[PDB]
Amino acid sequence: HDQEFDPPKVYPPVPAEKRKPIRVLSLFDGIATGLLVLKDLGIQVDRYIASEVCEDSITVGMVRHQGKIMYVGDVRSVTQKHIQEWGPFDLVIGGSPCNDLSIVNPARKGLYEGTGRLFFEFYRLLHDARPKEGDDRPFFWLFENVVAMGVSDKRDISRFLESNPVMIDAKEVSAAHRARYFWGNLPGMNRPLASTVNDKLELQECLEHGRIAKFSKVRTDQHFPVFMNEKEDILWCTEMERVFGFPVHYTDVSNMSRLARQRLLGRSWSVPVIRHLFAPLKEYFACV
DNA sequence: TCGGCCGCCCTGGAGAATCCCGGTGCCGAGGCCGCTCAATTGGTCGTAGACAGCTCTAGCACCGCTTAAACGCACGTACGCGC
Ligand SMILES: Nc1ncnc2c1ncn2[C@@H]1O[C@H](CSCC[C@H](N)C(=O)O)[C@@H](O)[C@H]1O
Repeated sequence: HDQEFDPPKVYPPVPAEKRKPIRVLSLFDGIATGLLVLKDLGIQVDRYIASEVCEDSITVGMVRHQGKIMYVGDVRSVTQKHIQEWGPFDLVIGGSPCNDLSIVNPARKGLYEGTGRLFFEFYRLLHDARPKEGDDRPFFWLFENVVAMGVSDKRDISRFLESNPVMIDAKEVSAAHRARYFWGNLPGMNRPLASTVNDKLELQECLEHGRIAKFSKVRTDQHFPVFMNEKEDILWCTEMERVFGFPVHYTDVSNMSRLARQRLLGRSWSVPVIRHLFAPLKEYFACV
């Protein structure tokens, strides 16, 4: 599909003597997957600012990052003054809530409802955190969304962000079936999925003991995908974290139920997919 | 992908009812006394029934035919039973 045409801006590599840690703005953070991947790659983080509403996700971040995260409330409360007073950013990330962007809803409300239009909030903060002309600072940005969108919606998003959406499927690097569009200007945006041997490709490596995988991988019949003691059992939450690439026992931070952990892990990013995406940032920024 | 209502399980605390415990009155049961009439004793007959014997009726026992009816098997559908 060639509807628009624009070259991706490739920044020159900075040497090690002018190497600086990253300043990261994370708009729709949720479960703090971005800072988790950044800490796993061994990258020094000078400032991480997450604008999260949901208190369970804020609790996930406060437990798993120990007060490193600077919290904002709603993204509508962020102005241009808040962007220009919190220093210039080096990495902007986010994925808008796809309640009305997904075409799996028969009665979907579209891009221009209060769940979808938050994307434009992103664009506004994309417009504020972007450096002006004449500044050769390497500025990188990343937007995530689902594959189940309309043609006009994806076309308008691609025109607004001015980048080619690469499609990445979790089955090439992890044990999940979800294809996601990624807008951004990272180097090697469409390079193939370098599967890490430490990543759990099959489903059975993500299971616990005493459980047999019925399928080869899981999706995002009135049965259950795991047999347990010759009985079909629901897929566990820690096993869901191992499928989604998270560390073991990650989203157990408060007194939330099983349904809350499902709602948090469903909306979260895939750790291996991000690790692939954030990989070339290591040569552009600080290392630890 | 979303949270707005909606039935389930558990548990907690009001809440009416009931059990338990004394406190006081009350009236009917236990006990004592006269007496009176029926229980008892002694004695006498009369006959109802215990007992021996004889009889003779039918009740049990056995066998042989004879079919009348019970037992078993398949089957199907109509009512029992659950929802
Ligand atoms: N107006 C808003 N501003 C900021 N966050 C919001 C928001 N509305 C919803 N959110 C939260 O932000 C998250 C966006 S949903 C997708 C999250 C993202 N893909 C991830 O990496 O986890 C949701 O968990 C939602 O609870």
